[PDB]
Amino acid sequence: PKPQWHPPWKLYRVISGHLGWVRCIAVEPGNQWFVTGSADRTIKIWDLASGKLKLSLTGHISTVRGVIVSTRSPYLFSCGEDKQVKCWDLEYNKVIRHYHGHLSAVYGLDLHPTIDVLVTCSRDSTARIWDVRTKASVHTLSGHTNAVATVRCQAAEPQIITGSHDTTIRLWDLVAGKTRVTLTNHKKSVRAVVLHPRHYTFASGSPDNIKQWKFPDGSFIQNLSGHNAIINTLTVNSDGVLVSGADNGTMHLWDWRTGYNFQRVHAAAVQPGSLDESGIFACAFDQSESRLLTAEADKTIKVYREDDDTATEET
RNA sequence: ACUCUGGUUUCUCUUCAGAUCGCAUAAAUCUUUCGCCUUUUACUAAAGAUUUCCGUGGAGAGGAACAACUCUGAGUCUUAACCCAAUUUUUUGAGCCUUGCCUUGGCAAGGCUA
Repeated sequence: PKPQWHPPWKLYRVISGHLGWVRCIAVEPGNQWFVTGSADRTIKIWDLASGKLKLSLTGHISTVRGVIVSTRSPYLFSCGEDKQVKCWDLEYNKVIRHYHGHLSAVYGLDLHPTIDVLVTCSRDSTARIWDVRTKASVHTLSGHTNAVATVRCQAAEPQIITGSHDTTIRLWDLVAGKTRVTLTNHKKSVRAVVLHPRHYTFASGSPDNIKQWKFPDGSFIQNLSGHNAIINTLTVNSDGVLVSGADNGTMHLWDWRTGYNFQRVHAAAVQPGSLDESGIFACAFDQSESRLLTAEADKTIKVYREDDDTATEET
């Protein structure tokens, strides 16, 4: 019945100036600074508090495909097209340590909320689990026929998952040095993954359809449908809305507990004359969900806020 | 002056040493700056953080070798020649009477002495 009065989401600010398409995005836990991985081979750091930037990081051999912010230490985990995934120490204005064992480019990375480990989605299809602070590794995650698109993990029951290009979303149980289950729900390769604040159901998406699965035991949740396009990313916020970024430039906001999405957002972020098909590669919800960082292939990061209006239509 | 207490070198194991410098203390890795450079290992020389070698120090525990050598804190740690006490204690002077209070017993006060 579309309950809980889904509020409309609108724009906040526009940002540009990057030398290449923005592959990844991340934010500080205290909303002090922001960072984005880009196609320009240099790790981008943008402080968005006033609309400003943060710092220009260099030394990545290729475009950074992912980054993470460690809660315990000021070390941002780095992952890029150079197959070298290196957590960076920012305390000295220089890196922490460079992880090894990835046979090909790392498509993703993640950090465990409790134990210290490094997760990676490696285009070799290998999802790297690493005991990290010791310079150690942990275990290698295999079984995906194609490359791993995404990676997610949690300190709860062995929820581990790696989105795979093979159309079967992978589920790993890491605790035993093992796996969890094979998810056949997605009919095509799933390029989207999300973790809802409800924490009950793991979220995922694919260009064919979006697959939400209620876990731990192998249960599912719901099949999100109605957005047909290549799905670049899926991000679930605390208000109950999950924005879905696409390579075509259509970001569809999601009402979830209502069973269907909260918006269909079609907007043109296109930069100056070079445009082509470039869409929004990634997006991030803020801590208070007052704005949404928009990272697009046009090298434009646009935060999104709302005008505080009544609206609340239905269909 | 009596008695109970009762010691030195070496070899291992387990902890601690972001230490007043572990006195004349070596080497490696990475983020960069630089040197020369035809690519690499080596390599020129500065910063920072990550470390290993030769060491080395403190505490506790387990051994042997001369150990019967000596230390130890205390415990009541029992001695006669000769000259001396006018500010501290063994050569050093107190008592009586009267009144009031207290159940008396007793206490307080004043006076008397030679």
